[PDB]
Amino acid sequence: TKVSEQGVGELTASTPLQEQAIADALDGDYRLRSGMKTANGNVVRFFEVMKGDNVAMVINGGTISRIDVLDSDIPADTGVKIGTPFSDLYSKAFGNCQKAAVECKAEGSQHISYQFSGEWRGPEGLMPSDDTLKNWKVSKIIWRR
Repeated sequence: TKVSEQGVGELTASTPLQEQAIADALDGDYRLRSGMKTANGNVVRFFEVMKGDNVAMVINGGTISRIDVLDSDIPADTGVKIGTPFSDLYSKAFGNCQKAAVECKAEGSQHISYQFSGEWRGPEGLMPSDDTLKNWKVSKIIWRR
């Protein structure tokens, strides 16, 4: 299982946002939980794919339109994984990255982004500088349809 342009394993833009569809798509020893939230003047459903006590993925959609991956065992097919150092991927934040954690588009991808976390430095309403960020690490991989 990897994050790719098409989704996460067999979870894709055509995957219904439904318990049995997701469970059939999933390839691992996961549990599944659900929830609802507010979006665009309505209420939408989401699923949390659970790996033990911890969220491995959040699936949003009523068909899947976003998957946040927190499971360190699922890399991006760009080779990026949870824990990848910022400085492995980017020489600077400018234009690549924005406050989500900081979120950056994967180079050459239309669908994949990485969120980074690390020690915050400076004012809270801006992206931290390049010298702080160099030591940040990937804390989430995000796919969007």
